[PDB]
Amino acid sequence: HVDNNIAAVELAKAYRLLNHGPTVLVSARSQGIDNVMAAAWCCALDFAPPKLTVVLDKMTKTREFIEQSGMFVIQVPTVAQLQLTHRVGSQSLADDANKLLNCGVELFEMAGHDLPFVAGCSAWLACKLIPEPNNQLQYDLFIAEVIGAWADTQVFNHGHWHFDTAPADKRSLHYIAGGQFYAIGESFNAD
Amino acid sequence: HVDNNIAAVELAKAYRLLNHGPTVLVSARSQGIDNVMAAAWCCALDFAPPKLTVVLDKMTKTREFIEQSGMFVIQVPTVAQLQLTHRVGSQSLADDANKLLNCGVELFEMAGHDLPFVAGCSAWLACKLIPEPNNQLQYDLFIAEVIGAWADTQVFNHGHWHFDTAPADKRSLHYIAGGQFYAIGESFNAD
Ligand SMILES: Cc1cc2nc3c(=O)[nH]c(=O)nc-3n(C[C@H](O)[C@H](O)[C@H](O)COP(=O)(O)O)c2cc1C
Ligand SMILES: Cc1cc2nc3c(=O)[nH]c(=O)nc-3n(C[C@H](O)[C@H](O)[C@H](O)COP(=O)(O)O)c2cc1C
Repeated sequence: HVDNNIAAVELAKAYRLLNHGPTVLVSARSQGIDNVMAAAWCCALDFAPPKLTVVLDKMTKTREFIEQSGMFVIQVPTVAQLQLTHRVGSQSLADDANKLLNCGVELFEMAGHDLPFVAGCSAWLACKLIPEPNNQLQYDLFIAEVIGAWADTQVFNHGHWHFDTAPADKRSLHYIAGGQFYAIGESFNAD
Repeated sequence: HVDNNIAAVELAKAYRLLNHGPTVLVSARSQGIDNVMAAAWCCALDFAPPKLTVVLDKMTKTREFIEQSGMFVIQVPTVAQLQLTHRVGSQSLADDANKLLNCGVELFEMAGHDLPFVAGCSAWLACKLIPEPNNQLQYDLFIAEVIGAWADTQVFNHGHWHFDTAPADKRSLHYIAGGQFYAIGESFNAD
């Protein structure tokens, strides 16, 4: 089928892209080299202007890139990207310069940012690091302002997710352990 | 049916209780008064010893209790607790001393802690605040060590979730906005 239709997400609603707690892909660029890893420990931090947290282990090449550039992208992978997600979270760029081609990661650029975005995801958030030395050293905890947000309109539009009507393979992934994840499920509305 | 069977969760696996990013209930006690609120912005922070983050707005009575006592419980509500979850997140104890009875919250105590635990949840994590003045003031961001963890063995046992085999109403809730949540869904295993 046709290319996914990407639309901007009003910045004040960007937090909704992560509210259900999906496992994400973290991408970054440093000195012209791109990288992508998996992160379960990424959480919204504020609404307006949007902010988020992400925990990045000291062993990761992606953390190094973020420390050097101060910018990254958080993006929401799909069930179709199950293998990609696990692979980028099981291999380090430090061990193979061809990580991205090995993991099946296709990158693109968007909105004049000097950043890599992962093709096939449901949503993307461009992030500017707010440096916090103590948090980063003591807790591996990084805070960023979300400066731009976009999503595939078949699965997120007008400020809401539509997993129930979108193709099943666009559901978000929610990691537990090993190679095991849960896809997001059924919609419920409180009275 | 029978009472849920509660077992301790090995502390080194406690992070798995939150890995899929559920919306949680935050409970706390101060000067003998208990409170419960809803928090979507709660995320694992470390594995061993376990730690977590939670974002608590300055307007919340629960935040006050946490600041005063330095202790709280993070617990994972179920689809059966859809109304309870939305209600405790839509009403403040500051406005009605009877919040808990209004919201249908049944509390219990566990493992000699001076803490309130919410009956009917799938999992509970006892937390000790690690005070971080700047994070708490600037970002409403609270860090805690997880000192104890337990779960309903029908839905989490031997370090793994079993949503696929447990009753559907024990699935976790993943908030988006308004009264709308998604339940956790189908299990997937990477190759
Ligand atoms: C599903 C999944 C979730 C993960 N979550 C995190 C996380 O939240 N933080 C982190 O530092 N590493 C996490 N990891 C591990 C990194 O993705 C992994 O170490 C990766 O190989 C780092 O790649 P890099 O060194 O090329 O940056 C996760 C891995 C997987 C498979
Ligand atoms: C589903 C849901 C998720 C929520 N997430 C958060 C959160 O992460 N942090 C926060 O401070 N408030 C959050 N809220 C709002 C609080 O739960 C709400 O302000 C509550 O009434 C506070 O109660 P209290 O003042 O009695 O402590 C959420 C509400 C709902 C319904």
